[PDB]
Amino acid sequence: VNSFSGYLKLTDNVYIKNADIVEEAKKVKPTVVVNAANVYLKHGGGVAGALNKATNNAMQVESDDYIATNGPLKVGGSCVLSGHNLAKHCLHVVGPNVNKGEDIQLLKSAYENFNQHEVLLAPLLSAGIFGADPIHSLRVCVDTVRTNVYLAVFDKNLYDKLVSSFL
Ligand SMILES: Cn1cc(CCC(=O)O)c2ccccc21
Repeated sequence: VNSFSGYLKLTDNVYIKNADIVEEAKKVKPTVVVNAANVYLKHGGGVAGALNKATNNAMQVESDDYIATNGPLKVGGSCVLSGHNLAKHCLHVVGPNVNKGEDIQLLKSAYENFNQHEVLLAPLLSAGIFGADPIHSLRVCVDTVRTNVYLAVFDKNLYDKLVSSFL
């Protein structure tokens, strides 16, 4: 048993809910929250910016030190950093950004990072301003992730469309 509440079950291991991932993380304090990051860990806007804002910029400070030491991530790659006040850990995962012309085939590689963690709270990768089709992102998630994933869908209308179109 875990502390996630109000999720709809999509498969054996994937759950979904219309929720603000920031508000969800604050309530659950999951072991792992997934940040939909970029390779520079520049949390300007979106989920990245919203999680970073909720940490009072401590996520960005930690991320800048990580990049100064290690250099940028790969598209499709990840790193584990602190969860600050939101979670034990934050798994920063880089999905391809369609609005920058990155290969959508890298989405599967991005989701494979989730398999290193038994339970995660996550947004849909490569959605919103990354320009991928969220329906596709959910299909890749279900077909790639084998560990238990709790997906927070912010957009109400999108949530309803993801559920009603899910095969
Ligand atoms: C990766 N990513 C996912 C989302 C989540 C979309 C949603 O749950 O509605 C998002 C929103 C704004 C900017 C980037 C975003």
